[PDB]
Amino acid sequence: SMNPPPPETSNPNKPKRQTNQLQYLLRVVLKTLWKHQFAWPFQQPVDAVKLNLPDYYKIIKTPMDMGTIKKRLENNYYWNAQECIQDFNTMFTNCYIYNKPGDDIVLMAEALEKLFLQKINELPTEE
Repeated sequence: SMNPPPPETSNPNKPKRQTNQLQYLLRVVLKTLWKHQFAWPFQQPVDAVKLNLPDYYKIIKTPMDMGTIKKRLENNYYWNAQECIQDFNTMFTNCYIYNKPGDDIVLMAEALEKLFLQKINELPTEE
């Protein structure tokens, strides 16, 4: 396949532990971005086979998408909020390094990233 196996979304050997920031990342950040009208290209891994993108996974070193992030948050996969914020940043970076700067998809990514960054600016303190 041109497509890699999707990222792992659950960790069978980690304790269940919430934090205020992880709660915020699921209930405010992911929830807001997921329902946005421009979410759909980002709700699942890029299907390079179906879209016929033979170079996508040659260019992108670290696949990431909001479907994966959502499942990770729901499964308490992350030990800390910074891991989750990292995944969001990776997802945006992938879009911006692969897609042509004039492409609709980049516009969609920018709208979502603006919202993401606004919410991160209101991230609760880790206490």
